[PDB]
Amino acid sequence: ESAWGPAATIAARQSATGTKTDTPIQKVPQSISVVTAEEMALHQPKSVKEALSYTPGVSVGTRGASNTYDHLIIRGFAAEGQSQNNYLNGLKLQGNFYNDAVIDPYMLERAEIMRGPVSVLYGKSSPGGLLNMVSKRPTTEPLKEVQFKAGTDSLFQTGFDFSDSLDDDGVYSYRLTGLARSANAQQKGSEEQRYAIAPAFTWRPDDKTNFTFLSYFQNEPETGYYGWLPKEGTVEPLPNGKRLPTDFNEGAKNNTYSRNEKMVGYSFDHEFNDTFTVRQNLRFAENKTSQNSVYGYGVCSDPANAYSKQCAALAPADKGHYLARKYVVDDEKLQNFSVDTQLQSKFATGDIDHTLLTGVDFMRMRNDINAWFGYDDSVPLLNLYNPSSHHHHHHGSSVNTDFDFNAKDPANSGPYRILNKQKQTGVYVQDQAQWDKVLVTLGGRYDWADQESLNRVAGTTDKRDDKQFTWRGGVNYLFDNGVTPYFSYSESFEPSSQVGKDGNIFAPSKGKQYEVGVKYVPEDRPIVVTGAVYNLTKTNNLMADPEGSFFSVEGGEIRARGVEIEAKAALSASVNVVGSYTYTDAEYTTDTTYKGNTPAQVPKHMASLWADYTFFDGPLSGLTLGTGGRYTGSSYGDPANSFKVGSYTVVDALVRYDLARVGMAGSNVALHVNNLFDREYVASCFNTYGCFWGAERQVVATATFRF
Ligand SMILES: CO[C@H]1/C=C/O[C@@]2(C)OC3=C(C2=O)C2C(O)=C(N4CCOCC4)C(=C(O)C2C(O)=C3C)NC(=O)/C(C)=C\C=C\[C@H](C)[C@H](O)[C@@H](C)[C@@H](O)[C@@H](C)[C@H](OC(=O)COC(=O)CC2=CN(C)C=CC2)[C@@H]1C
Ligand SMILES: CCCCCCCCCC[N+](C)(C)[O-]
Ligand SMILES: [Mg+2]
Ligand code: NA
Repeated sequence: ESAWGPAATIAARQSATGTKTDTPIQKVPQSISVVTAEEMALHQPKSVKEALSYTPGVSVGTRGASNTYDHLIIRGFAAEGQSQNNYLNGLKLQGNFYNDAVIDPYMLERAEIMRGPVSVLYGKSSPGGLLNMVSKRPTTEPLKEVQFKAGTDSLFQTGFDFSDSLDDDGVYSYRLTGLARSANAQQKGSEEQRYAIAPAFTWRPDDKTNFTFLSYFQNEPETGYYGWLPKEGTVEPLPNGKRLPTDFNEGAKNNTYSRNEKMVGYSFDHEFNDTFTVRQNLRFAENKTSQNSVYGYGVCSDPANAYSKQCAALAPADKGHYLARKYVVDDEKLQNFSVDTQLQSKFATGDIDHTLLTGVDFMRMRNDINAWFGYDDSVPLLNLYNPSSHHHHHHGSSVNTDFDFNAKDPANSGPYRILNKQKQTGVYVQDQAQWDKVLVTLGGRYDWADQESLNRVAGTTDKRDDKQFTWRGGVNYLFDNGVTPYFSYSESFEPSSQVGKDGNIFAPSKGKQYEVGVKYVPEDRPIVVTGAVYNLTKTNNLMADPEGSFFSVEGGEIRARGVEIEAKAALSASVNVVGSYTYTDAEYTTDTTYKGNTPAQVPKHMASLWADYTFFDGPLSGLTLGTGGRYTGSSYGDPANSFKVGSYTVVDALVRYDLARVGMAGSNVALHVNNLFDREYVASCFNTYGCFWGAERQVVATATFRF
């Protein structure tokens, strides 16, 4: 019983993000996780970020209390600059600079994460993995849902989800999902707002043809907090021995952040006969973003402010409890088009059944940037001596003062105007030959990644075309009792947008991974358990120039090797459980400035476990009680490994009551509380001047009704 029970467990056994063909998870020679709509509806995650919380190999709350982006550090790696490596419907949501798009989980059918190299099917990519969200689609049966949310910090949400067939044979059906949300962010003076509508339409002329129109529109007046805090006053105590309170805000009173998303496309598939099927995926999007932001830049005594006049103008002991600040003014617009066409050839060679995949992937991205950035001494200073049992106890924090984002002094600030172009075209081939219990996957892909940046201010143009090749091979020995052992080799590549000492675009970095493991996907039991160990290596990483030159040099190499185990299974008819453990060994293997160091923000040990319980007996029938905990190990807060952010464990709880016992079947009411013990933690730090307070205990009531 209960939607998220074995019904989800099993549905989650299938996926395509691993092989670009509908394969059962144990037949995929690579690490992959799946979270369902029922699952997401139970936990009510703020973003896809949380939705993946009980998955191994993923730091998902790195930025802490911020929700602006959906950045994930998978297996200790991320894309250059920390740009999202997020996919939607098999097509990438390409972004640039501060222009990345996000998707509300209320518009998703499910989310999936694939670990390690994946270029063999998607082209240029961060060695570590990629997230792939699936848009909600028109349903077979009717759906009339309205949802109401009320929570802390003045969180108020209201949305709907409607799906129906236009004819009685289902050849014509739609779906319309929309939500309105507004709330105050953890940090004083920050707000969050969002309006999203997803129009979808399906067309099934017959039973071997499907064309579904997928669109999304989202408007966000205010994005929320995305600032930086010094390790001094967060991880470590201030000279006065106190700390900045979790709701502290160091930006202007007039800081502003907005994102605009518009996209249309479709998912198509046609089964010609018994040996041929073809599917194409296309999407076009125009997204915009803007901000007027004052961010922190460490305390005056931080090396980063060695050249700060305002900073030196203070007594040597004050430099340690004064915060330096810089700013930015950004305006961006980008259009992104994508099409992936694939032909599936099903056949065999006597006991050698084949599944030949061959297709072409294409994409182009254009992002126009017009920003302005304040450097040293471009904005005031803040005397962090404001912890006190006042701003902690009483109104945790006092908003700061305004700030002139106009009249940009040529002395302390400057303009930034860039136009980036990106184009990628790849062709791939992959066969899945199963020889009765001996499934073997082997494929390849050739990519054409071409980039071109125009510096409107310098009147300069940097360009580079790359030509790469990646292949993957693996074998799964599917037993018949459940236990499915596997292993595989995999490659990945990622072009560089950086320019070197010579004035050229660095060569692409590459991903090399060896992984072995076993998967338990028994068919007679609603349970699934996995475990794997891997050795993933990225090469030609950009490192400091051997002789300090302001420019970087390639050659750097990093290695990440670890163990991941995931487990999901129904223990009774009312008790479900989910959990995983992650052991990550990330290390600098070749770097001028570092070496033997572990990159920042990546803990060595990671773990999480969750379980729920529903009643089908007494007056407490239909009552669901669930709870879980997420543990984050210690991590370094900078490449230099000069200090360390400590480990933490947050607990979440929910009480759901199946309102069906009042006649309203399919409707229910829930209460969710995050960080129950309202712990206080520093999520992570990317450096000494870039740390983030974790999320402070939240409480949300959710009334969802089905007609
Ligand atoms: C490869 O280096 C990347 C590391 C990422 O990771 C993080 C977590 O680590 C750092 C930062 C990160 O975000 C920094 C950061 O953000 C700073 N500002 C950037 C601009 O806006 C305000 C904040 C920042 C730093 O000093 C930062 C810093 O020291 C560290 C270690 N500003 C300044 O000193 C000031 C006062 C002005 C600079 C102006 C120009 C415009 C920039 O020089 C630009 C040409 C380019 O150099 C960067 C954008 C570069 O980006 C790319 O090359 C690809 O672009 C992206 O992917 C950008 C992007 C970053 N994030 C986190 C999210 C989305 C997009 C970053 C440095
Ligand atoms: C009909 C589906 C195939 C779409 C092919 C898209 C063509 C993109 C142009 C390729 N190239 C970059 C080499 O000019
Ligand atoms: Mg090349
Ligand atoms: Na295989």
